[PDB]
Amino acid sequence: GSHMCDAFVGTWKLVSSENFDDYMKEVGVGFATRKVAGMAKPNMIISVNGDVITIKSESTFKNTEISFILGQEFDEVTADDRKVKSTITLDGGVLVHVQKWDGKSTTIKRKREDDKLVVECVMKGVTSTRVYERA
Ligand SMILES: CCc1nc(C(C)(C)C)c(-c2nnn[nH]2)c(-c2ccccc2)c1-c1ccccc1
Repeated sequence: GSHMCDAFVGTWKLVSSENFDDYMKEVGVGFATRKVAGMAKPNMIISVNGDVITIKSESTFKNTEISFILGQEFDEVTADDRKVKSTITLDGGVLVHVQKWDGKSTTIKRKREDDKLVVECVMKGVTSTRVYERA
């Protein structure tokens, strides 16, 4: 086993969000997509198979999935339709996901806190915090 498995693997459901509309504005998401996506209560399904980590997002708005190896950059087409270059690392027990596109950057951190998975999303000075619980 591993730290990664013990901490993050499982099925997680959104239970609270703060500042996500403002984070989405900063990223460039348009009005209609922000309103519909902001209603969603996604599940985040995290699994590990050898070196490969998969993070699946399921919702009423969009379903997507990424698979990756830590430290190894990959192309991601995000659900808000950005074509980004992503790298995900494990730094001090936190999964740190950086997305680069059009000379911009955003960082998404996933951390365990108590029985929750806390996701912090930062674009310029805007931070959104999304809290997920085990399904
Ligand atoms: C900005 C892009 C974005 N980023 C996230 C984070 C990784 C950063 C948190 C998520 C999200 N994924 N799981 N939970 N939340 C979603 C989202 C996923 C499904 C439903 C609603 C929101 C969106 C997003 C996707 C499509 C349109 C607009 C936003």
